[PDB]
Amino acid sequence: SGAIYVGNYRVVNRHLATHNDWANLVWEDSSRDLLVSSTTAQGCDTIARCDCQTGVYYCSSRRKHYPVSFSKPSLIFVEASEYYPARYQSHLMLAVGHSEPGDCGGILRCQHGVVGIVSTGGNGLVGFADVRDLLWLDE
Ligand SMILES: Cc1cccc(NC(=O)N2CCC[C@H](C(N)=O)C2)c1
Ligand SMILES: [Zn+2]
Repeated sequence: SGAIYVGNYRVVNRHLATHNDWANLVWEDSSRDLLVSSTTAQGCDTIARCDCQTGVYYCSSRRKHYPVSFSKPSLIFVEASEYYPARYQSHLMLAVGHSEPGDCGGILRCQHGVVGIVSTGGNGLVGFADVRDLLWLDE
């Protein structure tokens, strides 16, 4: 679990979004596994605007932060689940590192701020949904 709170927005994995999130929907994209909902309180997370390929992510299944080199956002095939059929998830970045399903929502950060959130994993790999291109989260 986990979310990004920036201004009046909450960013979560679309597969983990609650009834509240859907009832206060701003934007959702199944192909990215992202959903943004409106909030009443202020969010102070800073979103990174960059092309960094190194950062640190939070891994709840280990209660630890790990440094990673990750790939540029791209279309990567994702195996079927109780949330989605087999498909290409876009805006996805992979890194070598530990992850388990409950790790989704853990934040990936670089020196410039929040980069994305854990969305996929398996076989010694961890996949992050990029949020750096969503420039509207700041205005
Ligand atoms: C982080 C992690 C580790 C091991 C396994 C998983 N499950 C995973 O990748 N799935 C199921 C949940 C929805 C994901 C998706 N974005 O389509 C696909 C996650
Ligand atoms: Zn950066």
